[PDB]
Amino acid sequence: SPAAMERQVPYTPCSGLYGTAQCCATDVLGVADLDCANPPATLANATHFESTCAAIGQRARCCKDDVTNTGNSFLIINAANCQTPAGL
Repeated sequence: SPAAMERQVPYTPCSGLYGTAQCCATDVLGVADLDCANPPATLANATHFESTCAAIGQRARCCKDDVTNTGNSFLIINAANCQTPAGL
């Protein structure tokens, strides 16, 4: 039972470098860039957004360019630009 219904553990995935968590959908053969789209929701923890991405077969990543842009949603970026969070 959620006896911790009154306690909420804070969990922030990536900050400063990318500051934006999301799922990067890799390509098939023409790999080079991954379609990463910002997932609007309250990431309860790591296993939460880690699975939210793996749902379709993706993974939790962190990229840039989605900080200085209020409209940070869908972007076209390099796979290297999105580095997996440490400890994930």
